[PDB]
Amino acid sequence: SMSVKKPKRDDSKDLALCSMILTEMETHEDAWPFLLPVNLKLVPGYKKVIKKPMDFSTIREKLSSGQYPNLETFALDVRLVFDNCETFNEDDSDIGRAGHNMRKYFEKKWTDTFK
Repeated sequence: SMSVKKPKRDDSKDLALCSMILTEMETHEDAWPFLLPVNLKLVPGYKKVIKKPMDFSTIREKLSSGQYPNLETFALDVRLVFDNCETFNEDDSDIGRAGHNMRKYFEKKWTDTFK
């Protein structure tokens, strides 16, 4: 509350460390469905169904231009990429499996870097 604060967690390396995580997600062999925005002209149903499209290149641009206020808003966009994937793709598909694999890979790196 006013003039009553928990001890200050060092957040000075968060930007660099989110960048490293994102680099590792970008270079994973199963990243290919997620590297670029879904083409809304060429994929029937995507525009109407997925209210907030997100992909790795859009996260990279937001990160590089100071559009993440803190590490949690960064995690929320990464998770959105996988939530969107699950909304649109069957579990038993190459893309559906890719999204599950990448979500796992992310959540471990997130826990190990920050928890």
